[PDB]
Amino acid sequence: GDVEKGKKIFVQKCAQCHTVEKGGKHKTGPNLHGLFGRKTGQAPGFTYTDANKNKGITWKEETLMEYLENPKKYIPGTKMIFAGIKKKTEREDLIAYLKKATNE
Ligand code: HEC
Repeated sequence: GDVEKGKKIFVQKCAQCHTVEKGGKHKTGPNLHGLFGRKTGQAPGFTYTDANKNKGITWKEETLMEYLENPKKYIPGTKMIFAGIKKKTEREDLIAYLKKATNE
């Protein structure tokens, strides 16, 4: 994937709702401390819907690569929406970047 690439794709589109290199808190949006890690519903104490809260999927490509296209697509029972990096190539950059971004 890419680091500086998805580093700009992330801080440009999911930066106000997904924190990874800034801290990983539930700021205006949920951080990515659950990305590529087997666990999806990180700390449900945030506001996940009735699925990501204590979900059971993962966040590699097909899991993210799918989500990224359209949030509700992976789980329309979610409570977030944003169709920005739905293209594809850049999408991958987003994942890889994050993989080591929130690995701080
Ligand atoms: C707020 C306006 C959001 C933006 C912008 C993006 N996401 Fe989102 N995402 C949001 C919420 C609130 C949730 C959790 C469900 C809920 O109802 O609270 C999510 C979920 C994800 C997930 C899965 C959750 C997990 O445990 O990992 C992923 C993988 C995810 N979001 C990715 C993602 C990306 C790549 C975004 C930018 C292209 C993005 N989200 C925007 C809130 C918001």
